[PDB]
Amino acid sequence: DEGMWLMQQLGRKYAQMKERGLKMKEYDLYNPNGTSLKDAVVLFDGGCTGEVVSDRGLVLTNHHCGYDMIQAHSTLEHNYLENGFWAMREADELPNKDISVVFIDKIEDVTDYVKKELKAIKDPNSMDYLSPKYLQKLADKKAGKNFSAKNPGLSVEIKAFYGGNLYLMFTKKTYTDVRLVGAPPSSIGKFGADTDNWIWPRHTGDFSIFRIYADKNGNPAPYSEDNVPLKPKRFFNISLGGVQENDYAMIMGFPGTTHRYFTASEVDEWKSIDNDIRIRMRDIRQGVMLREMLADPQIKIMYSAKYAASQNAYKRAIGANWAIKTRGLRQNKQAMQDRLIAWGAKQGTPRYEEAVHEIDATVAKRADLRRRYWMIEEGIIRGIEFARSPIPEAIDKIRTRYSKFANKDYSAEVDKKVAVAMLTEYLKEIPYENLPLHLRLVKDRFAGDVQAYVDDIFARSVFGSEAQFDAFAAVPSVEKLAEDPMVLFASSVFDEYRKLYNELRPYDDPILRAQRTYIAGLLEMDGDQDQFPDANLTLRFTYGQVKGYSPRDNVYYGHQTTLDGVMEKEDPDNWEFVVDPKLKAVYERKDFGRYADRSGRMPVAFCATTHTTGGNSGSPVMNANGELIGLNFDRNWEGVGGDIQYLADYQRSIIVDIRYVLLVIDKVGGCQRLLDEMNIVP
Amino acid sequence: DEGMWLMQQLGRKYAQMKERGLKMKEYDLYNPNGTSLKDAVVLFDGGCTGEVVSDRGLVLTNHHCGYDMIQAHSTLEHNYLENGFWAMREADELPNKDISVVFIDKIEDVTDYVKKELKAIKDPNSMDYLSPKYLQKLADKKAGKNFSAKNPGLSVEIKAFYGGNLYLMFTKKTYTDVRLVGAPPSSIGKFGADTDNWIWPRHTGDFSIFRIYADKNGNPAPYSEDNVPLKPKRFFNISLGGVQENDYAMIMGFPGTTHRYFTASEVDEWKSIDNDIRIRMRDIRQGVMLREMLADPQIKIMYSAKYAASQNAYKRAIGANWAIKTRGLRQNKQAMQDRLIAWGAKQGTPRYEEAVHEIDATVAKRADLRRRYWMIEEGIIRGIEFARSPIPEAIDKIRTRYSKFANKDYSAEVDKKVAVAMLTEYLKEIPYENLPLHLRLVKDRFAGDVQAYVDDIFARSVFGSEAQFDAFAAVPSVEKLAEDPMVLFASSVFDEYRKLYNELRPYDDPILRAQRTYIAGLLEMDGDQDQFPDANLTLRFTYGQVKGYSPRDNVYYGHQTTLDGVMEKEDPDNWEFVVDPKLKAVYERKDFGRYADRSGRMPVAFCATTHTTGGNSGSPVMNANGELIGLNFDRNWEGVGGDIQYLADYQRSIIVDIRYVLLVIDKVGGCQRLLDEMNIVP
Ligand SMILES: [K+]
Ligand SMILES: [K+]
Ligand SMILES: [K+]
Ligand SMILES: [K+]
Repeated sequence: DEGMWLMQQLGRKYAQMKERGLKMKEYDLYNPNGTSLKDAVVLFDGGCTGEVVSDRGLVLTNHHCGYDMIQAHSTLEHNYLENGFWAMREADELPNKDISVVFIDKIEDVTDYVKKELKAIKDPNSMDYLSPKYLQKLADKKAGKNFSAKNPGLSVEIKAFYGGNLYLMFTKKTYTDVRLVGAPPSSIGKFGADTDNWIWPRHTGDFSIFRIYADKNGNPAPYSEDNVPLKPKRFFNISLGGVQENDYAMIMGFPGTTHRYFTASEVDEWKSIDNDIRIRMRDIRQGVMLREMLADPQIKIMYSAKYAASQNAYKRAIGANWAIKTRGLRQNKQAMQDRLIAWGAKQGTPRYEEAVHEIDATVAKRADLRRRYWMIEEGIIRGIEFARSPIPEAIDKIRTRYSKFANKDYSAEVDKKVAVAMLTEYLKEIPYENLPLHLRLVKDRFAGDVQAYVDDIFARSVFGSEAQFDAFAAVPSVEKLAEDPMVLFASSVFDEYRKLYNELRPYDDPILRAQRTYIAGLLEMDGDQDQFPDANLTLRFTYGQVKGYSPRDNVYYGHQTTLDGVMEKEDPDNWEFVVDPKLKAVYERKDFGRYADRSGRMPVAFCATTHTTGGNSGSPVMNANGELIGLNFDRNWEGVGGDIQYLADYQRSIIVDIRYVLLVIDKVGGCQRLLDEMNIVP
Repeated sequence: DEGMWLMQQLGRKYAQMKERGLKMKEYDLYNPNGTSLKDAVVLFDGGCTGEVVSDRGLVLTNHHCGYDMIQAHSTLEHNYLENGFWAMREADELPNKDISVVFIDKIEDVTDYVKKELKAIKDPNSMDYLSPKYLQKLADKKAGKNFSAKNPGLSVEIKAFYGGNLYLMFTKKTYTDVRLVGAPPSSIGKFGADTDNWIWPRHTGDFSIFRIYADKNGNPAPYSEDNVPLKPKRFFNISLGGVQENDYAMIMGFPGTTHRYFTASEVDEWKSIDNDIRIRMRDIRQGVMLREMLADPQIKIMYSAKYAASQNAYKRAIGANWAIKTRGLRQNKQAMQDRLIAWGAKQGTPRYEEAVHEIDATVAKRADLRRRYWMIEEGIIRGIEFARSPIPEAIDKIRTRYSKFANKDYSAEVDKKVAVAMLTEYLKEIPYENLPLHLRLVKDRFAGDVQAYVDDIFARSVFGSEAQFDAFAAVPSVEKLAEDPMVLFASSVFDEYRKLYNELRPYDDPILRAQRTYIAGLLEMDGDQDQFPDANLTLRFTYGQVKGYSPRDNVYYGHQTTLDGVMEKEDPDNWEFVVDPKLKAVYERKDFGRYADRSGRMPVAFCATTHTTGGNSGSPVMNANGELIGLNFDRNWEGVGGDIQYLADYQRSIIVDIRYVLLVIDKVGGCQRLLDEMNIVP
């Protein structure tokens, strides 16, 4: 069900959560002064969520969240990334550089304190009410001096909610000694990673395992051999009971951004500039790359990862544009704004309408700039690799940047072909007068011939090939460098990119100010029960049910995938559909232990109507009694519009069944000590 | 449910059909001496099925069955193919050249008569028992002389069933004055034709309408303005009641070929030679074409139809190979043969085992020939367009064939690129000693360089370009013609193709003889109740239920598609997903008359567990009471293995809901006179 709720809103949502099946007492889920399930959720390394799953500090998160650490410890001698990793004793758990888990020790509503302090600011249009610097100076003041002395490992932060109509202060407890314990092989962790990105059904065992280490008294400590496992205040019990269609499910984690309070005009802008441009440009770029990768095996090797990273946000944009076109997103925001405008007229209060027209007017005014901005960023800055060629003892410094640019995955021939297709589109859309200066040479010097222009850049640039770089220096002429067509291209586009960004930047603030007023209206009118605050990287809960959906006429996706699905998808030639041979043998023997359903089918993943976004990677998924039933890892493309409007009949969180995580730990890892330390319940 | 049953087997299947829901009396469906529903089914123009749907001779069949006739009557002035056609009076119904509908007036079991007559044939290995000539001489003898004089429009034919263990005689009544009445626009008739070939869900309104005209007494007559509508003996009532999940459904029509009695060894051969070769070669050819069509808009125009025709059997082979790999087809045939072999040992009868080993031994022996045959047919004869370049007043005759070969859809550059890829694969697989002679020049004259060889063919052939043809004649040297590299290529490959076909041909007869014995065993052992005779282009019935299925883990396709599905798929830029504007407006207004379900959803198509194959295009689909509920038009790719082994959990007939046909006649055609003449019942 809809929304990413504040902990403070639990009481407002409690009735609704019970209607959907919640059996826990409010206090056991969250409370302000004691121990609750909230104390088992962590913010894992800056973005991801994770969860404490034993009384000795074991932490579960996704495989994609732990990927950097597993990769850091991997060698060709011990390739943990391909094979998995299972530490067979606590002493073999691997420390990690520059890692953190944060617990949210305390949350406090400080809206009154902040609005009082904001009264000193004389200027009515100051943006200090959202300034991270200013809010932290308020935080530090409220926490008193000596705070850090009196509270090992604690810190404070104030954040704005509801466009600056509400402020919370969080007290955070940060551990930096977090050690890798367990990871399945990549074939399991990344099963279908690219082809099935944003797809349900899904068959990925997307998990990894860490442990929080600390001092003898549980205080945060920097890494040392004398640190011991944290004995946490609360950890999750692990359910073996599974899930059924319609079962209650809930998630806590740290969603990043949403846009629930867009006006109709911002929706139109989001479609017609941001999404349309990303779609057109990435389709061009992807289409040339693909053609090259198909034609040449070595180019598939060099480019498949740049190809997949492009497709990631491309797919998201397609899905968002689909919702706009088919699910009524613009109309929903139109109705929200017209409701408040009728209401305000009746209250004799014109400021809500004026705020909506201010937003409208700013979006209208910035239109051509924004379009130019997106065209250049999607078309060139991201789209053409040689846009990031180097710009000027110092030759050795230049060589380093050249080497990074023309690295072992770079093909000058692919880059030229990509550039020709992207610039042809860019030049059709951007008129001569608004071009980055160097691109005026297409008309002026090459008579409209984009292939000739791009050919010339490579023919004469000292960065056009290694021998061209080697011959340049060798015999540096400084002199040649100042006329280099690549350098002048690169400089020229980044100069236009920069100047566009600077002229657009100021248009943000009027919109932000009006949103304060807009959201204040909405909340006065209808209250907060069905108007969640936009996500802002802070702890939130969401609740829903275990449920499939219909993607299109006469097709249904159910709520649960199985191991039978993995084997169906098995392809030993494609690295993303490789099946691990120990998991294959488990399947052949039906060696499922107590983790399969009564009918002998082994669950892999499930989906639910919870409301999640980027930042909910690794989030624990709880059942009606708060026991762990799964780990959140993706969402379906039909639901990406849900950052703007939740879609009950389409949006799903995609979740790894905790029974499958246990299976993999047991039968693939053989890591029995990790099951015995968890509290595994019926 | 399984099988394509003889009319004569209706009594054997009757109990089973009633268990599935049939409420008709046996006699009303089929009987030997009176009127039954069988008298409303026709064999439409040689291959398709159709059905009589009024007391004035209206005939329903598929749009793809009627396509040639609609296309024959179409002009740029009156393009009936794009717009549809609706004759607003009987006098405006269009006659068609060289068309037929055949009714099966009588069927008679003549096995005894034929086995008696076969006793004259002295040679035990004569293939006369399956010879169409010989069986027709028996037919004519049995029908007496003067048969055709005493029976206007009647003819007789004998056919072999069950590998020559059963013979039926049919008396056929043939009408040649069959006029086009009604056709939806192609956008409806062919909605998704290519992209959704062999796909369920499906959204195609695949129907057309004809009328049988005859003399004043209902006798067949050649076309004349004095002919009148046939007043048929039986026609189908049309149901408006629709279908629900699990409803009984049945079909009669004219299935072509099946291979129910394959041995395990024939299954392995079918996979590893016929299907593997068609898959590899067509994937190569398709992959070069696609690359070209993507690169050039004019090449997409010229080649999309050759591209789709290749994909048609390619897709079927993929689906068949999928069933072999995942659905146990080889094992089913192994078990059938080992059952009969244990049985025969117990009967003290070794001839069933010896028959199975004879088949085995023939398949083994022909293996390399068959492989060579398929390689050359898929790789070159079908795969390379210039293999069918011309082979030599007579220059004008040559020019005609050249013009057909190098027509407005032919690209020499595409042809060369295709040829290079196909010959590279062909030459890797076929050793020098077995090559068509001209292809030995790749090794011998061009040092392994297939691009140089193919380039030379085009450089020097008088068929390599129009100017090259024009310059040749002009100045014919005969002399140049006898050395022409294309002519010598063409001749060379057709010579090898021919010689392979001739050496393979004789291997068919031992297999056929052993199948007689093999099937005789199977039928002695288990009887005919669950062992249908292989399809042989004769009238058969099949029964099943209206039911969806699961294609893969966690996905379900339901039993019924709707108009909502058409609109979801709408793409005005792609000709196959164009939605007709009158159907679009109908949808927008929900102008569904009495044709939609109680919930306001308008059905388009449904699927059922009946057992169909090629030749069931246009087959009537009946409900429990024999009323028409739909028109069969395709089957799903998961079920194409069903020609060898029926798959209950996968194989479906794909059927146009008769309520959608009525909707289209009414709201798109405006052809009310066609509804008023039908008998439309609740
Ligand atoms: K994703
Ligand atoms: K987001
Ligand atoms: K088909
Ligand atoms: K067939």
